[PDB]
Amino acid sequence: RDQAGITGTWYNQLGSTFIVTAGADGALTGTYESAVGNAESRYVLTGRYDSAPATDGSGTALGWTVAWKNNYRNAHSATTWSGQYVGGAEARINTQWLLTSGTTEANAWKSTLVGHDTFTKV
Amino acid sequence: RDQAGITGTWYNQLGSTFIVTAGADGALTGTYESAVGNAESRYVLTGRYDSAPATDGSGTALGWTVAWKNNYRNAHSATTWSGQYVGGAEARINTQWLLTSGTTEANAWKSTLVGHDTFTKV
Amino acid sequence: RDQAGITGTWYNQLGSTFIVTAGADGALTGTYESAVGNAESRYVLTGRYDSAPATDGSGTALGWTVAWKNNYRNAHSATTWSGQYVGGAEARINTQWLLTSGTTEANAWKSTLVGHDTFTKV
Amino acid sequence: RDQAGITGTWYNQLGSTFIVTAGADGALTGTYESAVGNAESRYVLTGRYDSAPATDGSGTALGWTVAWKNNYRNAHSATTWSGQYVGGAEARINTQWLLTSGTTEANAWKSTLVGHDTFTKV
Ligand SMILES: O=C1N[C@H]2[C@H](CS[C@H]2CCCCNC(=O)c2ccc3c(c2)C(=O)c2ccccc2C3=O)N1
Ligand SMILES: O=C1N[C@H]2[C@H](CS[C@H]2CCCCNC(=O)c2ccc3c(c2)C(=O)c2ccccc2C3=O)N1
Ligand SMILES: O=C1N[C@H]2[C@H](CS[C@H]2CCCCNC(=O)c2ccc3c(c2)C(=O)c2ccccc2C3=O)N1
Ligand SMILES: O=C1N[C@H]2[C@H](CS[C@H]2CCCCNC(=O)c2ccc3c(c2)C(=O)c2ccccc2C3=O)N1
Repeated sequence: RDQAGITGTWYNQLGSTFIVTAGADGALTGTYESAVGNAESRYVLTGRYDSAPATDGSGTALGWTVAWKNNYRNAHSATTWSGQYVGGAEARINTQWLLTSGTTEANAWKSTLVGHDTFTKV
Repeated sequence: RDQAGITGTWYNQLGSTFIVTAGADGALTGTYESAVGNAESRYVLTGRYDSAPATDGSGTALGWTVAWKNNYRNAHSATTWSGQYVGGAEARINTQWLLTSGTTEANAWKSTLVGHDTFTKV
Repeated sequence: RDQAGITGTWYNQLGSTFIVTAGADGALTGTYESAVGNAESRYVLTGRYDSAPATDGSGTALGWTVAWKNNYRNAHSATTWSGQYVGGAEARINTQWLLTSGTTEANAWKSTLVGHDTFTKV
Repeated sequence: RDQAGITGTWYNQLGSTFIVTAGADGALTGTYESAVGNAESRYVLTGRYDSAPATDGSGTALGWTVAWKNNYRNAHSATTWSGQYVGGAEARINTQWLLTSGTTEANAWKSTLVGHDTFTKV
């Protein structure tokens, strides 16, 4: 599997830092530090990955969540990243993400941002 | 907070069943059973929620992930749901989701489905 | 085809009004009036639809765009709706949408909202 | 405005070709040729852009639609791209997109792909 390939420190195009441990069972646990937004220091993350991916050259599906509350700040929001790990000399995690803020019902139509992050080991 | 409001069994518009425990610290843990797709029985989920939401009538941001591997099937894919819990007499979890499949690099452009699920307690 | 089924006035869950003419060639032209956001009166829309859909009970794919500039306001943003028309006694257009604002490069990560609108004829 | 900056031929990361004319009034018209998918030759596109963007360094919001029917093929689907044009020496159009296929109601949950394309003039 890709437990060893996924475990470690990853960096996205914004300079954010994603530190993760992949468990043998499919668990992802770690911390996230965003270079942008209403965020400071590390936030807990948890997620899941496919611990027995296909053997045909396909990537490894995974996802995780951060709720943007820690001991320093609370942005009343959560981001989920959904994507796939691609191994090899220039390994990457290619993701799309959804960032939902708590809103009133009147403002729920503008609650959710969407974007895409690519994580590398360098 | 909404630990007690979120903890329990939820059902979406497709007939899927979302069983979750909210921890005092922001953790979400539980199981998901999809009424649709290449899925059978329960799958592990994990996520996060805002354990100290705003007090102005806003919803409570949260997200979770399921990797679609269990002891029965492996769809080589993962879904993340990002959304907000809205309390009250007809409590709901309103979500948008991203479902990424592991793909070859040539097919990565068609790796990710997007949709929206509303969960109720009934 | 669904030229006659799509042409006319549609209303979404927010109270917005979508007035459209479907051309024999796949064109969509009309106006949109949003019940929410930094918007007033009607805005031009244009789009495309599948003018020869499948005959197996599938919906009819379509999409359109509004740039949120008219003679009254300019929100420096554009929404695209992507979805499908479903005919019958309770015809609907089920959509997902992406609303991008012009931003500086530093803020591009938070440029795009995502949501979902359902349009009915009533 | 950016009528002259947007008008012309653009290429994305997949090798697709986007040929567009921007009108003084906010119109986008042209053709799209996809390097991937169930697509051959050129397809009509139409969209809208902000013809009076902010002057603070922000990008120019725009969107367009392609229904994937032409004289050669019909994929019973439509893509909308929502994004912003960024001018300068290395001008770009940064987009996110939604690709909806016509589906039966039972399959509507898996009707829509999401992705991101960056277009350059080179
Ligand atoms: O590494 C990274 N960093 C970024 C990406 C995805 S997570 C993100 C880092 C997130 C850090 C905590 N939230 C914020 O600061 C934040 C700032 C502004 C907005 C929101 C959140 C938000 O919810 C929102 C929702 C709906 C309409 C508008 C808005 C906003 O205007 N990748
Ligand atoms: O309760 C629920 N159930 C559903 C929603 C969101 S999770 C979903 C249940 C998911 C169950 C496991 N996956 C599947 O069966 C599955 C079936 C078909 C496709 C995919 C996955 C997929 O990745 C995909 C990605 C890119 C292009 C096309 C495709 C597919 O054509 N809410
Ligand atoms: O009928 C409808 N009405 C609505 C939906 C989809 S179109 C929408 C109506 C749109 C009317 C013109 N824009 C706005 O007022 C507007 C207001 C607030 C925001 C934005 C735009 C925006 O871009 C944005 C982008 C990124 C981060 C945060 C933000 C915002 O906070 N369906
Ligand atoms: O330049 C480009 N090219 C690409 C991107 C965005 S447009 C795209 C080019 C599109 C060309 C016409 N459609 C296709 O061939 C096509 C192929 C496979 C699928 C679909 C469409 C689809 O709807 C879909 C929807 C829901 C679940 C699964 C599926 C598919 O598995 N940028």
